[PDB]
Amino acid sequence: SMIKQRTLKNIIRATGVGLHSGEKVYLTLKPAPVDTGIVFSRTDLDPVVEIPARAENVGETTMSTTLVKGDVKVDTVEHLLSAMAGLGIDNAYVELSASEVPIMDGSAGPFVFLIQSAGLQEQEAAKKFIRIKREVSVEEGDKRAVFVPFDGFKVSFEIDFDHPVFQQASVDFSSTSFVKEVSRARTFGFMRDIEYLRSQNLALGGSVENAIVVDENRVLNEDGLRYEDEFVKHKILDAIGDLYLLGNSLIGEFRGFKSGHALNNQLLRTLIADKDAWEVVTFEDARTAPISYMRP
Ligand SMILES: Cc1ccc(C#Cc2ccc(C(=O)NC[C@H]3C[C@@H](NC(=O)[C@@H]4C[C@H](F)CN4)CN3C(=O)C(C)C)cc2)cc1
Ligand SMILES: [Zn+2]
Repeated sequence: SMIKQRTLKNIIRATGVGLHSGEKVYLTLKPAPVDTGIVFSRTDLDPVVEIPARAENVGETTMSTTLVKGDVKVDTVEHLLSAMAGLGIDNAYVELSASEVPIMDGSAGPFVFLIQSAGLQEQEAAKKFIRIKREVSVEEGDKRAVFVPFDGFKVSFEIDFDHPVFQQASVDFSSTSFVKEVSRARTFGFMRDIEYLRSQNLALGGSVENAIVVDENRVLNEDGLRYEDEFVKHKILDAIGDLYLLGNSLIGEFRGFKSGHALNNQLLRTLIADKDAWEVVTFEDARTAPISYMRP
């Protein structure tokens, strides 16, 4: 009845564009051995450069989560890391032909469909969990990010934009479906920012195909929103991706108050350093565990 590690049953290939780069990228997810973790490969480079998707390799947090090793980056990892967190994937190689993970439709939805179509493989090794034992809070200005002990996994988030088109949601993932209620929540941008962002080489691949485009009053996307609270649900999607840089699924609660990649990563570093606040645990019997995973 032991909760076991999971990899992919089959290879997944996808094609898309970097939100930021506007570059066409070829993506391949490969099964990986027990205790590998999630490892990105820049296969376009000779030799190939691999970066474990871990907090210590986070270099940039400016309008995406960026893994860095010397002069080499992988931009915008948080949506795919979100899908792999959501579906309980411990071990995978992520091959990219370019520096940015493809944006797809702007959500984790295409990533979860492609993975679940390929299926997952249970492996003969206990799944390791990070359990929160003490409260860990970081703040900078009016922003705030907290880990709280919780016998399960749950994410609360609040944003506070002053904009007509608005901002609080809480999700317990032993009670709520990641696939149905979170994975389809798209990234969003404001018309005002897109002009400025175009300048400082950003949003080069952005469109209504991969983002909720907002002017001063309205969503411009013809078909509108997938959820009434899509904006704050996408912040939760991002936080789940960032949390996974821990390298093991969490047993605790996350609370974001206007937090983002920068302050999320501040929290990860503080938590990792305060070893009184967390422990690695396994579950030899799934039936008594606080969390549970869909059939593989
Ligand atoms: C013709 C055309 C149409 C559309 C576009 C575009 C675009 C676009 C521009 C900027 C952004 C953008 O960074 N939004 C950030 C938003 C959403 C959310 N972050 C994420 O989703 C992260 C970062 C990446 F988005 C992926 N995970 C939080 N967030 C903000 O706080 C901004 C308001 C500053 C997102 C999309 C360009 C041209
Ligand atoms: Zn996002």
